[PDB]
Amino acid sequence: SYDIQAWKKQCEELLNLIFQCEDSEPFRQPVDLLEYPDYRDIIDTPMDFATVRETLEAGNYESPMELCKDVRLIFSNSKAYTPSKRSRIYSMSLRLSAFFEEHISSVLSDYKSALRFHKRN
Ligand SMILES: O=C(Nc1ccon1)N1CCN(C(=O)c2ccco2)CC1
Repeated sequence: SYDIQAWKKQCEELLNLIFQCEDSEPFRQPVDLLEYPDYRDIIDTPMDFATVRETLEAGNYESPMELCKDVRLIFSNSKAYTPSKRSRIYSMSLRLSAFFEEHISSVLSDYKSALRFHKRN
């Protein structure tokens, strides 16, 4: 497909699948500072899947690369806030990251291919 717009619905569907994963539940809404009072000492830019979905639905992503950067920030924040690489919530992040990367690969490839076809002449 050379459809330059198709990534948006493909990302909406992938976010729906991520919301059906039990592994996403800790990453759905902005982190709880009352539970994790040091969190914002450690993490410069909070990110969560509800923020990503709202940004997409507002029309405030230009490309699936930008959405991918925010989703990867959810996972780097978990890797950097975790007190242990054997932690429950951290291990949930690693499985969910593998699922996300498996699905986003085609979305990025198709978008970049569509843009190259648009600029072919
Ligand atoms: O508090 C939340 N999430 C909430 C709170 C209300 O809704 N979602 N956390 C998820 C993100 N997070 C981690 O990545 C992590 C790694 C090791 C321990 O925690 C900190 C805890």
